[PDB]
Amino acid sequence: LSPLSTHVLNIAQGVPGANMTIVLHRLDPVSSAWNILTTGITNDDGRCPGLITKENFIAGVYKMRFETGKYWDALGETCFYPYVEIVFTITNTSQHYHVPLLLSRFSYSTYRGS
Amino acid sequence: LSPLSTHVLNIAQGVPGANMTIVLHRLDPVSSAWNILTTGITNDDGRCPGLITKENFIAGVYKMRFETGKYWDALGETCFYPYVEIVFTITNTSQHYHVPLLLSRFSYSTYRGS
Amino acid sequence: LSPLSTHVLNIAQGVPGANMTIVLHRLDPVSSAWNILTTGITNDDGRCPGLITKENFIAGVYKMRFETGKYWDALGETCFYPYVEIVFTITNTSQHYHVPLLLSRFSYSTYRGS
Amino acid sequence: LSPLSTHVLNIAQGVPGANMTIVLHRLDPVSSAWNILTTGITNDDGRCPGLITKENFIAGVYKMRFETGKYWDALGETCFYPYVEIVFTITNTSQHYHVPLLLSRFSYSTYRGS
Repeated sequence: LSPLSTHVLNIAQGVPGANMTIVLHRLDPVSSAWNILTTGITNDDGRCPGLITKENFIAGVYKMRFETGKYWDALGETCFYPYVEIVFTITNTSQHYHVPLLLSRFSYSTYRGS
Repeated sequence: LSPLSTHVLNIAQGVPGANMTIVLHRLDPVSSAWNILTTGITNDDGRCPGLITKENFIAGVYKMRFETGKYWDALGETCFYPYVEIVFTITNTSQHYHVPLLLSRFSYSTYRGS
Repeated sequence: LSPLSTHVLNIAQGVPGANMTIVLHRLDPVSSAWNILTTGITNDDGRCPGLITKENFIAGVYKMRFETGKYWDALGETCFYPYVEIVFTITNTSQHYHVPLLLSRFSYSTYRGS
Repeated sequence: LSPLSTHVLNIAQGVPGANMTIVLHRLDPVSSAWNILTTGITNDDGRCPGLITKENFIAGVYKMRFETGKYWDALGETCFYPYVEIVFTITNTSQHYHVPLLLSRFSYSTYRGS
C-alpha cells in the first residue's frame, strides 16, 4: 500500500468526494520546478489508492492538486476555488502520511494524518 | 477599505496570526502567468488591510499566498506546510470577499466570507 | 461592547448565518445547573451583539447553544446536528472572547478568537 | 464491527488523540433523559472500536462526549473546552456513521463520515 494516502469528503452534502481528479507533484530539488508524479481519480469512498510506492517516496516537498472546480461542475454547482493545491514537506519517509480534503462549495480544510 | 480582506488565526495557540507575510496574485488570462499585485504582512489582529483597490479589483482568478513556514519558523517551530496558496474565482466585483486562514502546524482551513 | 462575541458562517453557501437562535448559559459552580443568561438571534451579518455585560462576565464555565436544526429547517433543509453546544472556560475575565460557528448541513467547527 | 465509529485527531501536534475518554448517550423517546450506552477510551490510532452493537443502533438522537480537558491535562496543557459534546440524529439505521473530532487546545471541528 501507498505511504501517501488521501480522502476527499463533501461536507456540504455529507458524502464522499467521488470521482475527483488529483495530481501529485514533487518539487525538483535542483531547479525548483515542479515534476508530475502521477494522477488519480478518487473512488466512491473519496479515496485514491496507490498514489506512490515506498521506493519512490523520497524526502522532498510534495504538492497534491485537487480539481475541485471540475468536481463541483459535475454536481451541477459552482465552486469558489477552481482547484486546491496542498503543498507539504516529507522528511521521514517511514511515517505514513494521510493528506485529506474536506470540501464545500465555499470552504475547505485539511490536516496531517498518518 | 479593500474589497478583499483576510484574517489569520493561530488555532494551536488561540491568538491571531501576527506578522505573517501574505502575497496577492492575479492570473493573466491571455498568458496563464501569475502576476504579483500586493505584498502585505498581517497586523497584530492577524488582518491585512489594503490588499487591493476598488479600481484594481476586476473579475478574474486570484491567489493569496500565506507564508506559513516562515511564520512558524519565527515562533521557533516547524510547519507541515511550507506555504499555503488559496486560489479563488471572482466574477462579481461588487461584493466583499473575506479569505481567512485558520492554521496550526499540522492543519489549515479557509472559507469564503463577506 | 460585550466581552463575549460570536459569528455564524454558513460555509455551504458562503453567506452569514442569519436569524439563528443562540442561547448563552453559565454553570452554577455549586450545583450541576446551567443558568440561562441571554437568548439572541443572529443579525444579517451572522453576529449577535450584547451577549453579556462586562459586569456579568465572571470566571466560570459558559455554554453557547446554537439552534442549527431550526436554522437549516427554516432554509428548507435537514441538518445532521439538531443543535450545537459549545462549552468553554473563562478564567481571565479581562480578555475578549470570540466563539464563532462555521456550519454546513454535515459539519461544523469553532475556535477561540479575540 | 460497530456501525458507529469515531477518530480523534490532535491537529496541533499532528498525531492521533490516544487515551481520550469517550462516552456515548442516546436520548429517550419518552422522557427527555440522556442515557449512557457505552464508555470507551481511544486507542493509539485515536479510534474507539465497539461503541454500539448493530442490534442496539436504533433511530434516535445520539450524543458523543469527548473528555478534551482531561486529555490535554494529561499532556500538561490547558484546553479552552473542558469537554466537547456532539449531538446528532440517526435516521437511516442501515448506514455507517463516522463522527470524528479534529482538536487543538483552542479549536475543534467535526463532520459526518461513513
